[PDB]
Amino acid sequence: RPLPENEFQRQVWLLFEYPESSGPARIIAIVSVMVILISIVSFCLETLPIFRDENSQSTIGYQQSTSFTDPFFIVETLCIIWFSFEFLVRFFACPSKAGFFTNIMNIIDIVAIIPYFITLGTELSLAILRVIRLVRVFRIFKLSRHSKGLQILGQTLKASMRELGLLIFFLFIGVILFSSAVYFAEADERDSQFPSIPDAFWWAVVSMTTVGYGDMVPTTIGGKIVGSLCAIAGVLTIALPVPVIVSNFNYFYHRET
Amino acid sequence: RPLPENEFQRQVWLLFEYPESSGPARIIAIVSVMVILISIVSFCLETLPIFRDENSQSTIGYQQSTSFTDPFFIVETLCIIWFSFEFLVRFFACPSKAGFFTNIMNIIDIVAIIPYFITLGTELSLAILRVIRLVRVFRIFKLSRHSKGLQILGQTLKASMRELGLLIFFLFIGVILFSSAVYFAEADERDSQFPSIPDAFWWAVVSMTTVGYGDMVPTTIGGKIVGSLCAIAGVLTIALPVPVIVSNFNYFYHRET
Amino acid sequence: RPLPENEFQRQVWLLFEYPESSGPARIIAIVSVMVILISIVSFCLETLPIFRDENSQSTIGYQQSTSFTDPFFIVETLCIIWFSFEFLVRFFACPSKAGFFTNIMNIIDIVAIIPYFITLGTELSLAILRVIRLVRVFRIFKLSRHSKGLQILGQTLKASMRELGLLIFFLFIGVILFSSAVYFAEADERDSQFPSIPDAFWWAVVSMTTVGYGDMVPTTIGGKIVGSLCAIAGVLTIALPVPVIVSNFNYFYHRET
Amino acid sequence: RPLPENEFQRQVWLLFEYPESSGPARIIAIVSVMVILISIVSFCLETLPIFRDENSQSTIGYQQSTSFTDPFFIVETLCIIWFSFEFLVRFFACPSKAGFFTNIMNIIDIVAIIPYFITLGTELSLAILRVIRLVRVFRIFKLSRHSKGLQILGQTLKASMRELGLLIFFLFIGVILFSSAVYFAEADERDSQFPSIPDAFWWAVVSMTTVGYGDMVPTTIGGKIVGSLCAIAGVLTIALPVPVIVSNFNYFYHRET
Repeated sequence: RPLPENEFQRQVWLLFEYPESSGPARIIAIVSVMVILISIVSFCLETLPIFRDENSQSTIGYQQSTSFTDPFFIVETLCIIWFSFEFLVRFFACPSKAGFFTNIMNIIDIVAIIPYFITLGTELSLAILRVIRLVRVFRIFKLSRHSKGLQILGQTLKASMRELGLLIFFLFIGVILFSSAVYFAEADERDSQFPSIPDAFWWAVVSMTTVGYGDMVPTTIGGKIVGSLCAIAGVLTIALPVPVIVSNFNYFYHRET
Repeated sequence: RPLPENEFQRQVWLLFEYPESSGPARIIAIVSVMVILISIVSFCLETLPIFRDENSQSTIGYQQSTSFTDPFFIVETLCIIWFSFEFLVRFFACPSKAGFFTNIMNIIDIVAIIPYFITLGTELSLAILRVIRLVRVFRIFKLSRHSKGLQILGQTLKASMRELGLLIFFLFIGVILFSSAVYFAEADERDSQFPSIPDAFWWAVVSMTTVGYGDMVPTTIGGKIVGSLCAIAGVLTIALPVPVIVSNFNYFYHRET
Repeated sequence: RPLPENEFQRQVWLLFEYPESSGPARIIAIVSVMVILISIVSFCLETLPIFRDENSQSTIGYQQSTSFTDPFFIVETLCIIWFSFEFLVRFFACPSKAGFFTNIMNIIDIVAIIPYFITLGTELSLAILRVIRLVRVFRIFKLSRHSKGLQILGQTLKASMRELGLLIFFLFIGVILFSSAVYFAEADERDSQFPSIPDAFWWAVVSMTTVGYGDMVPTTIGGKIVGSLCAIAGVLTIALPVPVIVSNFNYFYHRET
Repeated sequence: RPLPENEFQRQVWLLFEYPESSGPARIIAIVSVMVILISIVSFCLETLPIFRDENSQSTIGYQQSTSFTDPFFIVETLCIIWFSFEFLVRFFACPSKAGFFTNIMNIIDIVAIIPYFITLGTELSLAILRVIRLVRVFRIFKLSRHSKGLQILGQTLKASMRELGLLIFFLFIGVILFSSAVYFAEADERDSQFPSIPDAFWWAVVSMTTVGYGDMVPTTIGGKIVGSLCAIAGVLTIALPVPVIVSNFNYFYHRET
């Protein structure tokens, strides 16, 4: 039960525990939010056809160079430097080092920083590279550190795991059912847009969610009846656990007041 | 209502009354769930153009043979064998089989095994083959034996028969009304995409459910006004009994907790 | 209310007003419902290209002949005869002829029976004919006499006129606003799909109701931003009075039970 | 606050502020509403190719001529004259000019009239003219002075700024997430319809709102999985703060009685 005796990490953590307490903490929070937003904007803009063409050493999406002529690389490195500085500052100033991984927002940053170390280690299947370049985008969720609403969203999704699982399960059941029905209904037609049941999965999903795309549509009377049933059942299926998820969100949203 | 008096039938009833009794029961349940999922995956994959096209012969979709060279047929036979074994095991314990079929879950399995007897009978008057090949898909509903959420869905649909019937009735009324209106609105146009009122039923259902496909759309001012009314009335009609169905689902969902 | 006191009209009123009173009344009600359904089916099937082509073919809308070889004409005449018989039978039991225009259910029947007989009478200044040809479809609402659910729908719409009018007003405001915005956003484009604001009304309606057709879509950045705002505002606008209308429907639906 | 004490401005204020006070006030209110509707109709009709071509008449929005012989320009000037007369009449009824920071009606009016003053100044370099022609559309919101329902809408939007901001934030997060996912999923295809992430923003918005256009759709298995997730998450995200906004609307709707 003895005190830590460091007298500096605890002081910094107490100072940065209430960002509204002092001006410098609010300035730092604003700088962090602006840097996150700048990183998001740069990430989105890097994929434009004007810049992407004029950028393994090619499948990784970036080429390391000392000169760093690409402005997008410079901005990415600057944002990575700021993120690393913030992570180290919070890691060296947390009084509860053993329970440092209790905050989810820290796990998000550690997950975002793992791929760089993994790449460095493995440098000395193929879907891993695609999924890792995909997982790069999730520095968006680092906005949950400053946004209270996104924290309420996270708590709602954590407390509504069973209901969301039921939603996914009901959608899956209905999708297979109606895809099978519409594939067999329009099976004896050469103009049919449903070559197979897995292909009809896409139509079943875009009809059950009532999105409606028109890329694949029924053409037979039986196919159209199955499509009508698919739309009705999709409404009836989505509407069941959404109220429970909404009640959870309302609870975690009004819990503050 | 005399008791069996055998002194062992009560023991079997007690043993089969508590599925959670032992670990081997959990293992058997897991094996059954995996077998159902494997059967669903195999059934969905059987229809891919890679296997079906590159193997009467088209009306049935499968050829029964003693050799059983097709891997999909092998998996189908294995799953059918497991289902038959489970059904026989659960049926060999019922003294009064006459009232045994009060549960819908056993009717689902007897329906899933109907295709075997139908094929046997027809091996030794056209809709029967297509309907049997389609009813082959309802082995999904045998997942309701293991899933509590799908049981709550079944209870909700049982207790919401009147409200679902009202939904269907209101949808039918609005569909005919607006299909007639949009057919007569765009009747004096040779470029119209509504050849007849039954052909406009498809547009009415995909607009009233607010799915929206674009394959058939109005082109005249009157047709567009009718389409606007169709969308508004479809929202207003779907939204009426969905809250009652949702209340029923919430009741049967919080009853278990 | 009070009984007629005539001692003979009351018997016929109880016979033709309460189907549950006696078996013959139930049979008559079933016959009436089936006749309405047959009339609806015949009306829908008459417009099919197989039959409509092979029927003053525009001013009257039907060919009168003594032989009446057309099955659709025979069915229409039989249904009209039955409707006229029912209307006369029920009108012979109404003492208050002056207050006959008070019940909306009888006004619906008289309006649905006006077209054919009034056209025949005037056969032996132009919009009236179109109005009559449109109103011929409205015998569907004669099912509200036998269906309690459609009566609850009618009561809900009658008691929710203000909120439904607010819904229409909000949709009109949003439609004009977003159609103007999307027309001016993509005004300086030759490939633009919005020639004018009234032409963009259709897109605004199908986006606000979140139906989504794709026949007319934005192509500019400003047009796409306006479309995003249109979809969001459409959800936010439809969702406001629908709960009130649903509360009214639930009240009038649980009032009977 | 305190009355002007002039004994004349009060009479005009009561005439032009309380339509229910007297018959002439109701007549004036009806005339104003009809004038706003006529102006809206004329503004919408001005953009039709029938009139706009047969009148730059598009960049400035008006035809400058000494004769001013066009009757439609006369109608527009008459509507502007009536609006100016109403504005002057109500401006002559404000006693305390120093208390400008207390009434929100004066702030709204001054903010709305500043662009009119800029237009007057510039009457006697490209985006300004387009934005002024677009801001001309906001006479639609002048109907809020007479409509109570649109006042309730305004109060609901003013009291639900936090929930609407959360809705926009969640939509933005999901849009960027799923646009990135669908761009990277369908990146290794020559026929891909997602050249870049900002281009996939439109698809993410029209899928998450469940509108569904079909102009740009996924074609790969990964793209289709991402689209399914996009639709589900869009429903789950839109449905969260809409109940709070609806509760606010219901509160401000029933607060009147």
